[PDB]
Amino acid sequence: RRDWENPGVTQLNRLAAHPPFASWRNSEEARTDRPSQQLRSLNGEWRFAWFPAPEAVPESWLECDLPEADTVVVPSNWQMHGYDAPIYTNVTYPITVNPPFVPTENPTGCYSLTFNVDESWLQEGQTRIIFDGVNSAFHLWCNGRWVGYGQDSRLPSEFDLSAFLRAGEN
Amino acid sequence: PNHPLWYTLCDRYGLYVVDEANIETHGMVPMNRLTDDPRWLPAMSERVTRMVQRDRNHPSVIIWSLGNESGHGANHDALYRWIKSVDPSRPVQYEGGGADTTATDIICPMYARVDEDQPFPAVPKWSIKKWLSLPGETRPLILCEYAHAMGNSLGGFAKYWQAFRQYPRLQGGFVWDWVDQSLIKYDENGNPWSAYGGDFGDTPNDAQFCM
Amino acid sequence: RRDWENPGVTQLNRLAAHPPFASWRNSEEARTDRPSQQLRSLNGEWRFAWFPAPEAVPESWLECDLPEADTVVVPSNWQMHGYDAPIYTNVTYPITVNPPFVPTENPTGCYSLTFNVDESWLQEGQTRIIFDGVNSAFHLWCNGRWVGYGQDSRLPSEFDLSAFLRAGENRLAVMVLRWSDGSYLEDQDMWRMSGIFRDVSLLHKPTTQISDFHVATRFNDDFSRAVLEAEVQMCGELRDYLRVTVSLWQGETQVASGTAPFGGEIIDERGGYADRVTLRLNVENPKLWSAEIPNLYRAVVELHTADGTLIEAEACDVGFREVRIENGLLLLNGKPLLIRGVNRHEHHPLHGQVMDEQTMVQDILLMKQNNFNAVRCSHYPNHPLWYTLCDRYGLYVVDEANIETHGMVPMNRLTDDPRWLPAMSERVTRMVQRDRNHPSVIIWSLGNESGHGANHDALYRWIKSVDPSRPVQYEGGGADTTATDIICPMYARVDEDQPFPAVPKWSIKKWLSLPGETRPLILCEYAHAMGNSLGGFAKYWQAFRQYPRLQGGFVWDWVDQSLIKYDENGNPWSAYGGDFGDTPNDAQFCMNGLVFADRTPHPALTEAKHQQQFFQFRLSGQTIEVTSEYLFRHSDNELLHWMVALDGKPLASGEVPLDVAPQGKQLIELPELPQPESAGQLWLTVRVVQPNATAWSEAGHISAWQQWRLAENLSVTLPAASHAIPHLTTSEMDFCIELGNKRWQFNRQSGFLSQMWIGDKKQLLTPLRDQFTRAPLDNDIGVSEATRIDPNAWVERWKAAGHYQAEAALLQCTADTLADAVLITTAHAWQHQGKTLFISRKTYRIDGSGQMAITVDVEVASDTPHPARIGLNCQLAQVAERVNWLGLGPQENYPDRLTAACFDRWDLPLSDMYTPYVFPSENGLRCGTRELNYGPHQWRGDFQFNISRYSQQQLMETSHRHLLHAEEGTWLNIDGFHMGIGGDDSWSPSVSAEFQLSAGRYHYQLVWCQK
Ligand SMILES: CC(C)S[C@@H]1O[C@H](CO)[C@H](O)[C@H](O)[C@H]1O
Ligand SMILES: CC(C)S[C@@H]1O[C@H](CO)[C@H](O)[C@H](O)[C@H]1O
Ligand SMILES: CC(C)S[C@@H]1O[C@H](CO)[C@H](O)[C@H](O)[C@H]1O
Ligand SMILES: [Mg+2]
Ligand SMILES: [Mg+2]
Ligand SMILES: [Mg+2]
Ligand SMILES: [Mg+2]
Ligand SMILES: [Mg+2]
Ligand code: NA
Ligand code: NA
Ligand code: NA
Ligand code: NA
Ligand code: NA
Ligand code: NA
Repeated sequence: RRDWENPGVTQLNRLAAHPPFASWRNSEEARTDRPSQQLRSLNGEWRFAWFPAPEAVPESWLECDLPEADTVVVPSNWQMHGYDAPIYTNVTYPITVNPPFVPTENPTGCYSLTFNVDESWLQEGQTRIIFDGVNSAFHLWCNGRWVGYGQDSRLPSEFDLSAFLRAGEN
Repeated sequence: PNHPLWYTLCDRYGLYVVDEANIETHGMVPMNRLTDDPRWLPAMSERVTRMVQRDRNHPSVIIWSLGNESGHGANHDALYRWIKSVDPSRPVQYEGGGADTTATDIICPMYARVDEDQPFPAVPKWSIKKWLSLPGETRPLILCEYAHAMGNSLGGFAKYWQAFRQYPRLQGGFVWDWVDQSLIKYDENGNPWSAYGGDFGDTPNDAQFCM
Repeated sequence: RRDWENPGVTQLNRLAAHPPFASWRNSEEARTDRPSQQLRSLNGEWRFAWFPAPEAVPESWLECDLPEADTVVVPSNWQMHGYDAPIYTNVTYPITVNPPFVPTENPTGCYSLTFNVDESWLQEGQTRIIFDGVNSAFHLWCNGRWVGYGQDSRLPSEFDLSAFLRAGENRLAVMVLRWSDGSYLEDQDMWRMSGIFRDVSLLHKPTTQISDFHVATRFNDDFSRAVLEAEVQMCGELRDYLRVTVSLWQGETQVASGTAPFGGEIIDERGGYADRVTLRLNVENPKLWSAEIPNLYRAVVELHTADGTLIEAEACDVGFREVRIENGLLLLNGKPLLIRGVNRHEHHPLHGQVMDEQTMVQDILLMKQNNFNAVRCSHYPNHPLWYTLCDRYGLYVVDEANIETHGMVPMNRLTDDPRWLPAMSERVTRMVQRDRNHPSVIIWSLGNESGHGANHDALYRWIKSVDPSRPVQYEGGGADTTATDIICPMYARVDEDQPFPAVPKWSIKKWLSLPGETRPLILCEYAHAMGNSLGGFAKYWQAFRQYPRLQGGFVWDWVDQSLIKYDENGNPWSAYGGDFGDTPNDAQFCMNGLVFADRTPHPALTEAKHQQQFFQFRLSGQTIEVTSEYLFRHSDNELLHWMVALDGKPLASGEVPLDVAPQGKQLIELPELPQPESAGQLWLTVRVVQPNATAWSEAGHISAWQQWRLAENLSVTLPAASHAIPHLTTSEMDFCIELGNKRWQFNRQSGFLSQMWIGDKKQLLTPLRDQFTRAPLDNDIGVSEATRIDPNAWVERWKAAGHYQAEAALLQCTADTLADAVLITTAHAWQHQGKTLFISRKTYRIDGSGQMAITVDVEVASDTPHPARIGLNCQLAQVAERVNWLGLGPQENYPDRLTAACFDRWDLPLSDMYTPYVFPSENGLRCGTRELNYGPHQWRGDFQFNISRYSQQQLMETSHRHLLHAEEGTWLNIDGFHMGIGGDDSWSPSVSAEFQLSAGRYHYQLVWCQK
């Protein structure tokens, strides 16, 4: 489908946008704007592997960690880690002007994370994942299953993971 | 749109914010080739609508912007109206296409000078004092960008403020800009230094214009 | 991917929308608009296979034909071929409301075609396929390879096949889905069908081509000068030698021409469009386009080299006209329009929603012949040929986007959702890109019944921005929202307010002057012509003519959406909702037209024609004043005929040519009319005749008429005295009167005339009895159903009050022998559960001349719902061929719908006295009748009447006209008074107070005798 070369597809399975949420289960904690146990940060050390194009990504990556990947901090821009060079151009586009196509050599960043979820979250309620910023487009998989797609590098993209999570590690 | 925490801090510390959609097609020829194309209206609409849905409750945000340097296209007019309809509490502005099009409640030119006219074809940058009184014009004028602080600059900054204070409808502007976009690199000795366009093998590039 | 359950995907690999192309390779062919060898039609016999779901389609189908599949004609709706049933539902969606999902069992239509393609088409250039209409979504394959996907059932979907075709034979595979996320935006009140219902064709364009072009026409203050501006876009390599020449023609005479290289003016900091060029041609004293005079020019757009080598040419008909709203008035070429419109669906009783030129032309001719000058495309872009016909014949068009979400709750749940903006935007933008060059289109509409959401405002502004030459309207959310330039309510009444919460329908007169309101008001829908309807139609036109800002409306609607079915004997009959096992359904609500599905006129059409006349008249003494309502044309093909008759007997006549300038007046002095000796009322009738045939009418066409009562000489002469005296005979059960060869029998137990003999031959099959009810009209029924009853509907009020159950109870019955006659006096009381509903007191006086004078005085309980009628009825034993009467006619007319009818002597076959409404009801009434003749019988007085082979009881119990059976003899219903039929809408009481029978006491008299 090459959803990244079609302005008609800016997302797949993405949840509706909304104001800042924390799903407090205590009115006093909501009033004081204190932390919410229903809102977890996944920031920290993730697994990363750089590729020159989406076609160079090995299918195995969906099921298990790539032994060649490195452990890096997220959030981050991989150019700041040295995987490829940041580009500074003012007006002229950093790529050939030929909408809606992009270079065949499309630097691809494969991120992954193994995490655990609270028991109660698997039996009741809705658990969603939120990416406040991904430059510039991405596909999401959870436990080997495709979840969704999202665009716009400056707004949060949210997806429902309720039907994908499982007991233990994900 | 910025990192969510930014609006929180602006709400609490006190700073008026112009929330701007992630839409810039400066490199197109003409500049509005995509924004006047209905095929691109969907992609553009999400960048505007989803921004409003996310930040409409922040008091610091007092003005919505349809984006930047994408000329003036019909998509802008459609989205200008969408915002006006869903959130009448905030004026909507946009500089593309002449800074005073039908898609902006505020004359918001970039680098328009105080007394000197710049009669560019189709998109002139009139002296700001002159702009306010053009036949039929009644809107306020706030430069979305002015006083380009590149290197040893800001000469003539005082001229703007004198005009701002004298003219009621000249209500200020936003200096360009806050911080140099220089990046750190290290030499053979491990000593850090400030780098700009081209210092990463990136080419073509625009060198020091990022600062 | 299931793209048919994702509003984020309305298409895949589909080409950009554009005006009608033909890619002529010869300028002369482009000018004359003759066929193009570069535009092939793939219409004809295709291969079709039906499946319950896309998952049931065999993968082998993509490669080769399925032997199971059949050979069917395309375009077509597969429901019309019997593969599955068409569903008729009004508001409630035909699928469960759970966007963007649709039923797992999704009827799938597998269309395929094996065709030839000449090498020349593949050697160079671009070859595209065009599907003008596919309901409602589809995937496309060419030679096994997937091409694209498309949604929106009412606009063309195009795909480039250049890389998929081969020289020689090729095969197309089209999987059409009945339901899709697009269905949520296609909830129009009509039959829900599916399939490739519009044309399919192949278009060959050169690599360097004209990809788009827009024509605009601006004028000076008095329209004596104009500038035609044509923007042209090209695709392919830009070259300094390329040129575009736009030439304008009036017949074979070139009036203007402009040539230029590509490269538009600077628009912003990055330059301008190097791939565009705008040509500007001056036109002095242009011939202006209007529905009155559809003057058209021909614009030929030539893409060529500087040296003159033609690459390709496109063209279109150009109509010079300016549409604008100024000071609250909608103006066309500077003049305020009066919209005599009608809503028109694309419907055919045999072919479904497949349109053909023959039917389109038939509709337009009938429309103009009945004084309509405008049509609304309810509620989606029409077949491309429609606009061409309107351009040429002359009809104002409201082009409407294919967007209706009526079934949602609230109605704007989707339209106010930004997630649905993309899908909505394409239905609007692609319509505009396609039809913007048609002069007949004067107003853009954002859709229908989808409430008012932010998406409407965004798209309203998009159109205002891209095409300021046409106003934009939309009725959703109250008819006067920020998304409409015209107050365009549906079914708002003339004087009565309907203060519904949030979306009130104010009286149209009151709406115009609400604080701060300044816009013109044109109803997008009014006068719901469902069944025996259009009562009160004249009230709208009187208001339209009196109020400058009330500029008309569009009647709902043109043609009944009935479908043909066949009985065991193979005989065809008209079917409506539920007749295909389709359920839930909304039965007969699919039939609201002025004409039957086969285009035969309903009686209401003539009332519309009369009220929509373009000439108004006034009489003063011997002077007739004719006022023209034409805005542009002079009455250059009109002759006024006048006739004066005494009770149907012509006494004088003449004709005078009309010579009236637009908006002007003409005085016609009638010659002194010789006072007739005979008694009676003199009537003056005038009619406007078109001596010459036109493109839309035959010579002799009558365009308008009007009647006036002139001098009346009341009869004061006494009838010759008879030398005979009726003889009374009495028995325990009867009162019998004898006179010559005539006998009358009154049953003393029932109190009614049970029989009449002429030469010992019975004249009655059923006794003469009072009748206060009528077989309910669709307007009497409203939305009341057997399960979901509406206590407010007239029929429910009559039922609950016992009007249909009420049985006559004899109170008095006496006979007195007088000097020259016998007098029978009676009194009856109709009661229900102890309540006296009506009381009827009569006297029957039979004299020596054989005449029977009947005097009736009725009392109606003030607290019982006003009765449908107050009269008598009986079943005559005889069945005669003709019905002759002196009164309003010749067509069916009711109290609130009789302005079109004229008083005169009419004579028609009995069958014409019955109106075949698909859903049977009271029908065929004729009002203001002073004399009725049937066989040897004659009735005189001042009454309303209908006469047919069907009893009110049968009509009342029969749901389809084809199930009716002629009863023995003839049923005669003679009314002293009859209730109005209503029609402002058909889902709430709409009969105005002045037409309700609320007087409490009524009086009428009849004289029955033998001719
Ligand atoms: C290249 C200039 C003519 S356009 C100019 O460049 C500047 C660089 O700091 C800024 O980006 C301004 O916003 C932009 O208009
Ligand atoms: C059924 C009414 C409450 S809605 C009413 O139904 C009519 C049926 O012909 C038409 O479709 C009107 O446009 C619609 O508003
Ligand atoms: C009886 C007219 C309304 S028909 C009308 O007359 C016009 C000239 O006045 C033009 O000939 C139009 O084409 C024709 O339709
Ligand atoms: Mg995309
Ligand atoms: Mg879809
Ligand atoms: Mg509807
Ligand atoms: Mg002149
Ligand atoms: Mg009259
Ligand atoms: Na000021
Ligand atoms: Na810069
Ligand atoms: Na009027
Ligand atoms: Na209907
Ligand atoms: Na004439
Ligand atoms: Na009936």
